[PDB]
Amino acid sequence: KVQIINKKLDLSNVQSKCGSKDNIKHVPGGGSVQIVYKPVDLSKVTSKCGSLGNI
Amino acid sequence: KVQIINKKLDLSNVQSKCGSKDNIKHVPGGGSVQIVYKPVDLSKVTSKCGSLGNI
Amino acid sequence: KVQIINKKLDLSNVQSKCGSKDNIKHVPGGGSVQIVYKPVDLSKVTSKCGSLGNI
Amino acid sequence: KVQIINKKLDLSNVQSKCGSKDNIKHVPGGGSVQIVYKPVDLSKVTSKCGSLGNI
Amino acid sequence: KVQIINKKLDLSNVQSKCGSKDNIKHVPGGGSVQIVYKPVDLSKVTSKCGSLGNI
Amino acid sequence: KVQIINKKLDLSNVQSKCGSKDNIKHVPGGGSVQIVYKPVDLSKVTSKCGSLGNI
Repeated sequence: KVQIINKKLDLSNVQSKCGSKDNIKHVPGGGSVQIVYKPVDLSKVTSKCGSLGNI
Repeated sequence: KVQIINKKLDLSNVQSKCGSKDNIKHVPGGGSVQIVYKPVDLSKVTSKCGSLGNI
Repeated sequence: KVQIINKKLDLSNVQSKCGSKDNIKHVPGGGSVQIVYKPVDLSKVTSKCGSLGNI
Repeated sequence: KVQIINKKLDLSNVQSKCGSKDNIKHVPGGGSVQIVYKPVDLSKVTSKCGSLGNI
Repeated sequence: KVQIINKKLDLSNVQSKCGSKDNIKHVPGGGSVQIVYKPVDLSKVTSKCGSLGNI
Repeated sequence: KVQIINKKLDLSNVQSKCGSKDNIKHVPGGGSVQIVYKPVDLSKVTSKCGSLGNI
């Protein structure tokens, strides 16, 4: 009842200086094929909570 | 009842200076194929909480 | 009831200076094929909680 | 009497499908720095001379 | 009397499918630094001369 | 009377599928530093002269 066919795919990602700093859930997918069936996301993220960078 | 077929795939990732620092759940997938069936994400992330970088 | 077929795959990853520092759950998969069936993620990450970098 | 100084250069060339076919004197120099002092070019090129592609 | 100084250079070339076929004097120099002093070119090229591809 | 100084060079070339077929004087130099002093080129190339590919 679920049929997924990929035939004759030519995929490329080309990057020079694409650095990643201080991220949560960074998912770079340039030039990709992605097939997602019935996903559920109930995630909780709390990044920068409290007293930060004060003087 | 779930049928996934990949036939004749030409996939490439080319990177020079794509560094990763201080990340949580960093998942670079450039030029990839990804097939995800009924995923459930109930994750908890708390990165930078309390007292940080204060003077 | 699950059938997964990969035929004639030409997969490449080329990287020069793609370094990794201080990451949690860093999963590089450039130019890859990944097939994931009914994944459940219940993870907890707490990285930098408390008193850090204060003066 | 000739002084050439290059200081703090950040040069990049990034290309995906830039193929080269049937050329004479093809000199791609994207993102380059090039300094040429008193050049002389007396070259001769004859590419496609005579009887070609006739029916 | 000729002084050439290169200091602090960050040079990159990143390419995926940049193929070369049937070329004469193909000189790809992407992201390069090139310093050429008093060059003389007296080259002769004759590529495809005579009777070619006729029916 | 000629002084050439290279200091702190970070040079990179990254290539996946950059193939070479049937070329004459193919000189790839991506991300390179090249310093050429008083070059003289007297080359002769004759590649495909005569009777070729006729029917």
